[PDB]
Amino acid sequence: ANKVLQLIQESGAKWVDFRFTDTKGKEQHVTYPADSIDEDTFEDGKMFDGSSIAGWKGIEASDMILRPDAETGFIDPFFAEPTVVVTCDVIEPSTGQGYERDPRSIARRAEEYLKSTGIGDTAFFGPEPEFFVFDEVKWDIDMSGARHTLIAEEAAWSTGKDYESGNSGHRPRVKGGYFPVPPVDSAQDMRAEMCAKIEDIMGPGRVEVHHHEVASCQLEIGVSFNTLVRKADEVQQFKYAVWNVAHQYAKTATFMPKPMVGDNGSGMHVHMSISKDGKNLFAGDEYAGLSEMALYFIGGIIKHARALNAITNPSTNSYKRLVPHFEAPIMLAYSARNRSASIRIPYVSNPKGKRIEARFPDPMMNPYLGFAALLMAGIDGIQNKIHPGEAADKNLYDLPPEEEAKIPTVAHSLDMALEALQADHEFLLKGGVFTKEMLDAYIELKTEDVRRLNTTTHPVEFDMYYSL
Amino acid sequence: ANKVLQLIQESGAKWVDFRFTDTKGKEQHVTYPADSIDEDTFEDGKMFDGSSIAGWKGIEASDMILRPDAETGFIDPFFAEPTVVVTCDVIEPSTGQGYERDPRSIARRAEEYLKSTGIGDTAFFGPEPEFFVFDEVKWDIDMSGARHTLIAEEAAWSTGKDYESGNSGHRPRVKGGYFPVPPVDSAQDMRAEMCAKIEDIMGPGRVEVHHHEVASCQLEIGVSFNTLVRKADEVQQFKYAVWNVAHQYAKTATFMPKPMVGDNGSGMHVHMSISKDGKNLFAGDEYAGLSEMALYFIGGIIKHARALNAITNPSTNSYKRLVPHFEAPIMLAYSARNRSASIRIPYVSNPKGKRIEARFPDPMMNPYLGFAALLMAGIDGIQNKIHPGEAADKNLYDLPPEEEAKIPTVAHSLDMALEALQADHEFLLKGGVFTKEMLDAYIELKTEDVRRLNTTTHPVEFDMYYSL
Amino acid sequence: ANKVLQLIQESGAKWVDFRFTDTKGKEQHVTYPADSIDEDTFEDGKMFDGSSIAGWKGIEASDMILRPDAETGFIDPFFAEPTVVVTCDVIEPSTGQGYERDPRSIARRAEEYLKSTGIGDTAFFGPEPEFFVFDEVKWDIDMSGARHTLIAEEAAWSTGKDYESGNSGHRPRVKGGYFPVPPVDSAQDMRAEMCAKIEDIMGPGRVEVHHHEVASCQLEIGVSFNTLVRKADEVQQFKYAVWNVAHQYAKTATFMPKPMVGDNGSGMHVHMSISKDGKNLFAGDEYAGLSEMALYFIGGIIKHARALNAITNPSTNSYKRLVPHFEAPIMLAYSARNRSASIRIPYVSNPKGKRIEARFPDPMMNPYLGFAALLMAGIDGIQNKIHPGEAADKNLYDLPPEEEAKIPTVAHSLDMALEALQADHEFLLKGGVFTKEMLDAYIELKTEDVRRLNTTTHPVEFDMYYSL
Ligand SMILES: [Mg+2]
Ligand SMILES: [Mg+2]
Ligand SMILES: [Mg+2]
Ligand SMILES: [Mg+2]
Repeated sequence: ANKVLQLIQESGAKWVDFRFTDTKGKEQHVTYPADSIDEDTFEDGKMFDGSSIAGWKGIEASDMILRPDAETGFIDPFFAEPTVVVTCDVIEPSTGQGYERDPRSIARRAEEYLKSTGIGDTAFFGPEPEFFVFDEVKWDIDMSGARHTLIAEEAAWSTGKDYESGNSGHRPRVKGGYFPVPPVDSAQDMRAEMCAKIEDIMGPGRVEVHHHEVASCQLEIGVSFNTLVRKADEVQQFKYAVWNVAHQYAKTATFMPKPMVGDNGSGMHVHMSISKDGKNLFAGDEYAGLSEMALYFIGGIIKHARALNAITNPSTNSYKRLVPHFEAPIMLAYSARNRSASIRIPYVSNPKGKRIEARFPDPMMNPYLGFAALLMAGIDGIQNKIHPGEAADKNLYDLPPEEEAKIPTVAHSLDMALEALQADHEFLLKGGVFTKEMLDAYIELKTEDVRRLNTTTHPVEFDMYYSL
Repeated sequence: ANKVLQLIQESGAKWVDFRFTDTKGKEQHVTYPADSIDEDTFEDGKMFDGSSIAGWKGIEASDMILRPDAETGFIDPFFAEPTVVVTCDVIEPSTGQGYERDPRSIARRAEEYLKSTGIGDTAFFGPEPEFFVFDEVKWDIDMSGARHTLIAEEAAWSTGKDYESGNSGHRPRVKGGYFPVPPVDSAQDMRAEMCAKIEDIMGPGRVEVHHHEVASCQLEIGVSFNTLVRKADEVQQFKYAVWNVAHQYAKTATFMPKPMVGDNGSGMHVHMSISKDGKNLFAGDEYAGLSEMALYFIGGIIKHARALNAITNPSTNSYKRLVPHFEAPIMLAYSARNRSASIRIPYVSNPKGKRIEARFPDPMMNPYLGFAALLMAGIDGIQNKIHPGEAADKNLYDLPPEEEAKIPTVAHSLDMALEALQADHEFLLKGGVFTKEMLDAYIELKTEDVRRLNTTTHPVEFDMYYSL
Repeated sequence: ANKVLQLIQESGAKWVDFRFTDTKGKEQHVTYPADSIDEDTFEDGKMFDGSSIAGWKGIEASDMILRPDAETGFIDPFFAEPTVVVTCDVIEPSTGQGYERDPRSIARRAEEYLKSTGIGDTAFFGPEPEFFVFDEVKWDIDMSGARHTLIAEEAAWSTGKDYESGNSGHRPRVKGGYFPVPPVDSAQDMRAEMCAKIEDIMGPGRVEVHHHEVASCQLEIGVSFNTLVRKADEVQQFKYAVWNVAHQYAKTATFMPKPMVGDNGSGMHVHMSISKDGKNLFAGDEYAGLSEMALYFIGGIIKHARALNAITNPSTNSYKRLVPHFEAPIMLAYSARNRSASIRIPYVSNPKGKRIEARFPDPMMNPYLGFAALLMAGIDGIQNKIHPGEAADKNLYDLPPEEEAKIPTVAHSLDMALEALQADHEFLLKGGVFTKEMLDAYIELKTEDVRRLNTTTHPVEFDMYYSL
């Protein structure tokens, strides 16, 4: 590979880390010496067993090392070691979505199923994943019970706790960590290092902004928008960076939504634009400078949202975030200037950008699978000229004139989201981007997560039911 | 020795560590000054007493310092010190096996026997030994009772445990921990160091891959295939490297199978090939690119498997791995695409280097004895044109269509495996590779292991029987 | 029931504790009001569910309350509560062994089959169950490992231990503690109370002797022989008494064999006699006052012993006691004055008390199932005139003629015993005493015990295999 192989030469690296992504959206890695890696290897690939997506088949799939980009020197590890975050998973014959389905290939499929539709040359995604960093996190589940504890200095409740260096008393109050200065912020240099590591990985520029999110211990770093299968890869790399930098500060990072109860959850707003021969088609004048194309994109999403939630909100925990609150994207509507609207139109102040922002996804979403599903739903909108309705700007979450009551909402539970997907999977199967078998599997696999939650008695049930 | 003696000169080493292997397969060492090491030493050798090898009278035996491939530089000890990882153990009257039997000699024989039978000039072995690394391990047995505890940060059950740097929460789930990214992985750097040490010992290349195995705390490093004897020497060196690198990380490594219950045990798959005049004899068109030769090799293994188990699975603990879980390759048959198959045929993109994999051996095998046993049984197959029967491509396990009931299995216990060996030792005695006296000794010595287990009450015998 | 119902009247008891035994030989109980209990109850019985074994379509089975030999006025509980130590379990269709098979019924069956063959009117059992009493006992099995710890002041390894009232220094040495006087022997007083409670339960006399057994903390109380079924009921009652009296000393009792390794295990010798017209059939002038009948009884037992072991030694732990040692009745032969002999002929002085003693059974034996199986095997001997061979009181294992290898031994493992039973169940099936279905179930149930042991890594495996 021009990128990879040359990088190997320049780095004098002895080790090459093949990284791919599982159905649940967890990056995985296997490490090879540089000696085995040739240009032909990008074609031929390196083969391996299937133990996460598949089973029974005794599957001996191949890791077709993908080449352009994602050729990043492993910033954290000691020995010079580039990564190939680009490892599409191919069956032995039919060079295709390996195991049940390789997300990256599903996303590649969707890449083609946009030019093929002749709607657009490229699609651009700009996710805003939120994370929490804690000092330490502990949990256990037995017959004895279930228990989980968050530990952090910056935690709102840490006033009154004893510390080695002493307690500064300077910490964010609940919900009140929106940008206060460093005495209380107690991050900054960490975020900076995170940013520096990102730049090592993806490239120069790319990192837009770093700020403290509302909840105690909650941070946001902004990464530039990119095409799918690029941005998707970069999401995984972002996660990696923040995890490891935190670890170097003896702290732990989690992209889970609502880890903390009674403060803000972590959400992954997804900015979206479509381009054709380098013109953003979302530009127009229909709503606040939106093309009918964009309006159709919207509203396809609204139609298929509940089903989309399985993919965009694929964790039981996601629905802890999706509760009746303001700044909670629960209500399926669109408005540039309304919170609680599931969709927002960010003020581009210039027709060039014209993104649309979907606030309902959380970082638990498999980037590949998630971005793809949004597109499929989006284009179903355009194809079937699905009207997004009229933009509700006036009321976030307030009185019911029957209307807001009548307004559709996002899914209440993963259970429900999976039932939704069962009903409405057609748009995905378009272009053969999503095979039914994959969807079947996915749903069953995710159901085990649901099973866990539903089976395991919750501490709160003691509170409600113990003495009845 | 051109290698050794020259290395001594080049290293400016003051000491040479002579290493051999005991019956039980544990490398042993004695250290002599380099001044004592001349060319004549290689012929004459150095004298020493008899322990473990069951010497017992006629005690003074000799260490024929051999020449290993780049006789390891210290790679761990203080002074610069070469080790001659190879030191064939030679009897006072004559030259060959000492006391009951030197494994290395047994392996030297059988190298010859292949050529003697004229079926091939060279035999190729490529083991995949799995190991665990724990932070710490404790056990004790008294009259009071019998107790063992595994301690590790990366252990899946360590969520909720207290640590100095504080609990990261980032650790493998049970059976998960197949290739997650480093926050969870933890052992990247350590595996890398292990690899580096291996290369110090066995020189460049030689290291195929490093990944995290399924079980929490379980790691795999891939080492290149080699001839019998050489590969056996390299197995010992691999074990040594991983042990010591772990020790430098203040951790402990064990090659025992199933130390941890209810997650994967550690197994040593053995890739095997026969070559004659530098051509892969296993390549053909009989089954999935297999020569009749290979098919016959397979048959013999299958026939003698239970007896083979005494050598390939020579620990009571081995049989904790070899269980009805369809994961455990207990069923004696062959297929490229079947997990339950004791023997698997790996997909080779090119017919050169066609091999067969025996998944049933575990790292407790004394590689010398055992590479040997595989060959002897293999060639008995070829010699008697033993047909392996049909390949079980269809089904690993179903609602028992009888069939699976009728399917042959490996052995249930070391006890049984030793009984098996007693009955079926003939193939081994061919070539005089294995003396009866050696087998008789082996059996008795390993019986003491069985005695221990069967004599000592086990904690579970309290679970089941205490209140009865 | 004359006795039960009257007892209820006399006691002014408000409660009746209906007790039966499971396949595994553990007393079970349900407690019902005395108002619920009429004469009709003894005919009709009370219904209950089956989760114990033989999960059916549904297990509506009936507890035929069975007026015992002295239904116990009870002794431990506060409110006066008679127990009907007997409750045969009866199937709704018909009235026989419910579920797989009620042991008590199976035992009654064997009582009848004796008379059916006309060999004898009555069969007599006198078991000598040995137990340990410890101050406290702990164990746990996790992924972390396996542990178990025995704790007692009297334990021989407590010589150096710290005590509240201060260490006396006066305790049994290992194996010593065969009848030292009370300063060392902690159990006078406790054994006495145990005896007193037994008399409460089984009425006056009945208790023959109380002494300290060899091993530290090991005690023996002697209870008079009785008929099959009666004695099996009394076994259960004896266990109950000693358990609960110990609990009143804040201590714990276990009838498990070999709880403590490297001192004596706990064994249940079964003295056996047959009568017809109130005349001892065993008395004669064959050998040490034995009738040919008795000699034939012996033969059958010896013939079927390995299969008998499934019943007489039904715990994996049993084989910790049945280990090649002196004082360990592993050898299948008979003598008056020779140990090592599985069967012994006790010195009666006056015949009519002529018995045979089988020393190989342990207290894990289901008394009902055990007594039964011994009879069936015994009478198969008589029926087929199976010759016991020569009495081996010549010499112990002191002289191995190498024919000692050929000398038959009891089973080495529960696993083996179950394989034995599979092969040799015919004697049991005679008279329809034992259903095939019951035996088939039994075998499978006990296999789970074997599975446990074989699956769970033992502390000692760490000792042997960890650092290899
Ligand atoms: Mg934000
Ligand atoms: Mg935002
Ligand atoms: Mg006794
Ligand atoms: Mg006795």
